[PDB]
Order: sequence, then C-alpha cells, then structure tokens
Amino acid sequence: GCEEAGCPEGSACNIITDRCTCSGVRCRVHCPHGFQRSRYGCEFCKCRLEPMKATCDISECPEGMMCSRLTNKCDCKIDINCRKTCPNGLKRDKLGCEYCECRP
Amino acid sequence: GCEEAGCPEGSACNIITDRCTCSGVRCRVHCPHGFQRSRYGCEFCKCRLEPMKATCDISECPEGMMCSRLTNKCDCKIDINCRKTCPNGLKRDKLGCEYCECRP
Ligand SMILES: [Cl-]
Ligand SMILES: [Cl-]
Repeated sequence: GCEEAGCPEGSACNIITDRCTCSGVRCRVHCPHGFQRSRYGCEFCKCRLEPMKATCDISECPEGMMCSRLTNKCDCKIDINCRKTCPNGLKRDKLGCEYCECRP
Repeated sequence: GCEEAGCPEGSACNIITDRCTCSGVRCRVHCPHGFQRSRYGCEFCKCRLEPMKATCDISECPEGMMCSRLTNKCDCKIDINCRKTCPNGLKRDKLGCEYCECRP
C-alpha cells in the first residue's frame, strides 16, 4: 500500500493497485478537488471538476457489485467470469473496472 | 512541430509547445473524443467527455484575446503584461494560458 506510505522519488501511488507504478504529477498546481486520474489509476496534472467519493465499502454495494478504487462507487462486477490468459493483463473500463478482454 | 511529425519512441507531442516533451499515453484505449490532456499539454489515458474544437484562428478572436492551443478557443489574453523572470517559467491556468506567476 502506497495510499498511506507514499512513494519513492520518481514514482507516485496507483490508486487502483496501491503500488508505486505511476510517474507522478509533473506540476504543483493547486486542484480544489484533486488531480484527475487515468482509468488505470495514475494522477496527472489536470484538476477534477467534482470531488471523488471519499470512501467505499462492499456493505454499501448492490448484489453482484463491488467498489471501484477509481471512483469509490459500486461500479464493478464482482464476477466478470473471465478465463482468459493475457500477458498485459485484462482491460479496465472508464470506471477502472476489469473486464474480460486482454490489454493490447 | 510534432503536431504533424510525431515523436521519437518514449516521447509524445505537447500540443501547447509543439515539442516532444511528453511521456505519452501508457495505454491503447479507444477514446471516441480523444485523450484528456494536462493543462501543460500532455495526453494521458483518460477519455475526453466531449470533442476538442478542431481548429482556432486569431481572426475568430475577440479584442485582446488569442487562441489556446489547449482548447482551440479564444481563451488567452494576448498581453498578460508580465515582466517576471522565472526559472521554471510562467504558470498556465486550466485553459492552458500563461499568466503572471512563476511556476513553483
Ligand atoms: Cl486543470
Ligand atoms: Cl477513461
């Protein structure tokens, strides 16, 4: 987890994987609602237009759904019933949810 | 200009400076309206919600205003009357326009 620890210089926290695999924001802009992220979980230097929901828990979620660490809403299917093998791993959608297609 | 040429591997086109100083998108997502950019002019892997205006010319512009290469709208003051010296150069705002404050 880097969501707490933080990251070595030259890397930033990926909010999806909670690993320091991101490059980090190449600026020092003040963003009232924080920085936007790529759908794969890295911040970049553009301000969000509205706040990210602060927290998410499975207990809040509908049947068959779980939290997205990208959106902190119950956006992701719990079971995407996917039996593909991928080198790059699976694609994520715009809500940061994996679905059953290999990353190109 | 990289807006046409394109960029060497490991770098991508900065739409503001038209120099290959960007890292490039670390994905192969299809975005119907293209990728979002940081306010300093680099694409990242999140899809735009609406299209960028395709083209901008000064002739379209109000008095005292010129095109933003970020937005292709007449967003920037032509004269920000700024006589600061900055190592990092001047800040840009969310429309990609310079204004009279040194980058931290
Ligand atoms: Cl911004
Ligand atoms: Cl996206």
